[PDB]
Order: sequence, then structure tokens, then C-alpha cells
Amino acid sequence: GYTLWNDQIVKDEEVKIDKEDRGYQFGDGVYEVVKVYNGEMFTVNEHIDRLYASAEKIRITIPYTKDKFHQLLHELVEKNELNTGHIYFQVTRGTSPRAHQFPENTVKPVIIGYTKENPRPLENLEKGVKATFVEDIRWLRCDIKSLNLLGAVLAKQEAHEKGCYEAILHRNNTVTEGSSSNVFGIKDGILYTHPANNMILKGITRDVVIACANEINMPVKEIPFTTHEALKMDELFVTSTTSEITPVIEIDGKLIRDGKVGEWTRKLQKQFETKIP
Amino acid sequence: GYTLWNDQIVKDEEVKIDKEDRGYQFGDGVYEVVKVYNGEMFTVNEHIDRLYASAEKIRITIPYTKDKFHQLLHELVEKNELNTGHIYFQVTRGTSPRAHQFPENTVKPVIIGYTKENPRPLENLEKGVKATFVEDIRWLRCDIKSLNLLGAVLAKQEAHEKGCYEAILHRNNTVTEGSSSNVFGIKDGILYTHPANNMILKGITRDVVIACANEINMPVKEIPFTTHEALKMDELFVTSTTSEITPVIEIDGKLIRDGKVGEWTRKLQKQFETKIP
Ligand SMILES: Cc1ncc(COP(=O)(O)O)c(CN[C@H](C)C(=O)O)c1O
Ligand SMILES: Cc1ncc(COP(=O)(O)O)c(CN[C@H](C)C(=O)O)c1O
Repeated sequence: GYTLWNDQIVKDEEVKIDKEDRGYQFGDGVYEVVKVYNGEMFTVNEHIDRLYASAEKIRITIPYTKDKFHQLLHELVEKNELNTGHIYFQVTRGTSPRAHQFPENTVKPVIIGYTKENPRPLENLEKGVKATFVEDIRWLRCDIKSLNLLGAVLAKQEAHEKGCYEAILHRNNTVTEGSSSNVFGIKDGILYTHPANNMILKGITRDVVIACANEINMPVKEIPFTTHEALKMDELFVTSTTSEITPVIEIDGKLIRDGKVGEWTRKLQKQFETKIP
Repeated sequence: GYTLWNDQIVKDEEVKIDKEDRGYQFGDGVYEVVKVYNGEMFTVNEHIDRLYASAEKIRITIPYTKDKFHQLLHELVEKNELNTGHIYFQVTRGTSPRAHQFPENTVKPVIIGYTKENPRPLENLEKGVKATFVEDIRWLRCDIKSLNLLGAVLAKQEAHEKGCYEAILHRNNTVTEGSSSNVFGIKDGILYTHPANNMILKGITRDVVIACANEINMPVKEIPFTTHEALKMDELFVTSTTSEITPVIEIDGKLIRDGKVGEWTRKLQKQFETKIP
């Protein structure tokens, strides 16, 4: 297939990374994942805006402008003939002799973007999944979608080893987000979720779900809940570009209510479907 | 020059790093830095031991025996004709289709190592340097020498912009370590430094210095100190494989005692010199 390398579209086999790329020695870079539906990129405007925002947050000046980035992403999908799956793209500070501080003389940021055929998680959306609680031991700037993902790797692995789809992270019993998703709780027709500060990534799917709730007039309270409160919620689910609205029916053997997908989770999924390309 | 690639010492241009190498997408890997004095490696076995420990802490099993790794670093120094400088070496989980969890079928870890001619910091060792306090926002597994270093990058950059050599990190007003070093304080002839827990990296230079204090009959207390306490110390210095024992004479414009290198730091520098190749 074809990969976006910097501002070029090249054959997969041509791409090689320098050992001194700061993304390889420091994880000094940011990234995005965009879902594609029948050749249509879902909320690509929001994902590109966040890529540039994450970049600005760690002072990386992406070498070309947004308009040029969208154009390159558009041809990447067409070149790979991607129907349904996702586009992954990242940008690092660039390659230069190893040193912690920013390169004295502005080097050019490295860009990588590729595609992958992958259907929607229909079985999970319908049936729900099992989750597990895992202590959030990550850094304090979770609002930046950076390449420093070692914490999430170890957490995801733990969940998979227990046959769970996701690891629900918590800071001293307070639920923050999932290893690669945002977490939502429902009690008495009210939608709860951790506020969007430095403790979580302000997900694009999270924002679309909150928009859906406002459209159907469901009360939304952006305040955190503990692991114990989460266990006594009427409904529970996780959100991500690839997971959409995935219901959580069980946490560590403990059923969320009756272990069935809830009413509001269904209403929310229904409204989310109206947004799909 | 020549680069260590897994178990072969090839030319820099013959190395191929994949875009899906986990050290590039998740910072899923560990590393080390070894100082070379006149073609001789300093505390190489201690660093190799830590590399393996760091690796196993995140479930990565380096394929070679520690003695084979030592022999590989030795060949690298000779092929490059390195006199005084350092060797940088790392290992990632390897290349596999992007996913947070560990690769289902164990792929081979990727090893990369190279040299760099760099003199001893003569001026800093004798005159001392300026430092600046910066809040520690890093993750909770600082005992693992991983590639997740975005926190340290931002901290070091803040130090340099202020004309400072190092950023002295602090959590809850308690000094932990520097962005790329360990921090020591002296008062009333006692040597203090934060204990080796998950909040810091148990430095190799740190251990040698503590061993030096023992040898010169100086009391050591591995207890943490606040920024307020750090400013009241009689003497203060940072340690690292590249910085050796670099005295800190001023923090945020506030002098440490009289702004000059202390006697105990000098005694430690003298004993440390007896260990050098
Ligand atoms: C920690 C974390 N929180 C929340 C999200 C969801 O954000 P969004 O709705 O914009 O995708 C993700 C997953 N992002 C991508 C999918 C990943 O790492 O694969 C994440 O890494
Ligand atoms: C966070 C941190 N603490 C402490 C140390 C000192 O450990 P040692 O004395 O074994 O080098 C370092 C430096 N490591 C290397 C030098 C680096 O990243 O360049 C470090 O990155």
C-alpha cells in the first residue's frame, strides 16, 4: 500500500525511521486516529484540529498548513482504496543529535500516516463487554494526545490477560478514562463523565456523544465518579474513534445492574448513528 | 560511523527502523547511557544490569546473555574509534501492527546502539551551574528507564530558556530528581538524597557517589527534602553518567550558601576520580 511520509505519498516499502527521530528516543510527538466509513472520513475536521492543538501544546510547528494536511489525507484514502477502517497519523519534533531540550536550530517535524481495513465493532455495540479497574499511573498532561503511551500499553495488556475489552483507569479510586477511551456512567437518566482537564483526553467521540445527549435532551453532568459508584450505575459505556459507543455490562465479575445494555445507552447509540457518513 | 543493530555492528545507513516499531508509536522500550573515558567503558556491567531490569519490568526479554551484550558494546567502541564520549543503547518491544496490548505472538525486540565523542564537562565540574525548580508532572514508574520522556523534554527546555543547566523536579514541594540526573544535598556534613522508590531513577552515578561517601567516612541519609530545604543546604549537586558530579551554586537566582563549590562536594569529586578508567 501507500504511506504518507512527510508531505509525500510513497510505497509502504520506502519508509524508514531515523534512530535519532525524537519520537523514537523521547516519544516526543502527537497523533490521531480517524475512522473511515465507506470511503468517508468521520469528523476529520475535529481530528485535524486536535492534531495541530496537541502539537501547539508541546510547541511543535507542523511544517504545512491544515488545508494541505486534509488534502494529503484525502488522497491517502483514495490511493489505498480504503472502504471501512481507519487512518492513523502522527508527527514528531524531528531528527537531530540526542539531547532532551528542543533542537537549537529548528529541524523539520516528521510525519507518518497510513490506513487499515477494519469493520465496525458490531458485536460489541450490540452485546456489551467486560472491563476491569486498573490504577491510573500515567503522567499529568493526559490532555495532550502524545506518543508517551507506555502506561496505557501495560493497562490494556492487563485487561486482555483477564479477558476484558478495556481497562478502566482510576486515580485513588476516582475514575478518569480508559486505556484508550473515555468512560461514561448513567444513573436515573443522567449522563455522568469526568471533566475535560489535564487528567483525561477530551475525546472526539466523547464530544459527539455529549452533543447527541443535548440533542435528545438528556441531562449531562461533567463531574467525576469513583470506582465504587461506577459499580452501582444503572448503565455504563466507553467511547473512542474505533469503539464508538461500546456498552460495559460487567466489571471484574460484577454485573452493571442486570448485565444488560441500558435504555439510554441505546438512545445515545441511535442518535450517534445519525452522524455516521 | 557504525551502529549496533540487534547483534551486528553495521554502518549507520544500513539500519532500518519500521514505522510500527513500538518504540516509535508508544515509547514502548528502555535505554541506557554509558560514559567512555579514553576508549574504556565506565561501570558498563552496572548499566547492562539496569537495561535488563528495566526491560523485564515491562515484560521485554533481551535475547542475548549479559556477557554477549557487553562484548557487543566493546566492539562498537572500537569500530567507531571512540576516545572520550558515551554509548547510547536501547531496546524496544519490536515491530508489530499497531495495538496497545502486547503482540499476540512474541515478535523480536529491536536493539539499537551508537557512540558520540563528547568531552568531560570541565567547567561545570569546577565552577558549578545554575538550576531552576520545575513541578514534576511525570508518570509514577520513574524507576523504569523508559523512552517515555516527554515530561523531561519539557522540563529541560524550561531550564535552558532560563539560562539554567538543569531543571530540579519536585512533587508536592518535595525534590525528586533532575530532568536527566539525581539530586544531592549537603548540610552539617551529612549527605541527603531522595530514596530509590518509584518516584526516581536509581542512578548508577548516584550509587557510586553514595559508595564514595561511605569510603570517605561521610554519613548518608536517603531521605527526601523540600524546595525550602534544598535552598537552605550548605552544598548541592546533581549526578548523571554524563554530568558526573556537577555542583549547583544557584537555584532560581537564589545562591546556595555563598554561590561557591563546597568542601564535601570537592571530597566526593576527588574520591569519584579514583573510580574513573
Ligand atoms: C486515553 C484515550 N482516551 C480517549 C480516547 C478516545 O478519543 P477519541 O474519541 O478522539 O478517539 C483514546 C483513544 N484514541 C485512539 C483511538 C487510539 O489510541 O487508538 C485514548 O487514547
Ligand atoms: C531521570 C533521570 N534520573 C537520573 C539519571 C542518572 O542516572 P545515571 O547516573 O545512571 O546516568 C538520569 C540520566 N540518564 C541518561 C544520562 C540520559 O537520559 O541522558 C535520568 O534521565
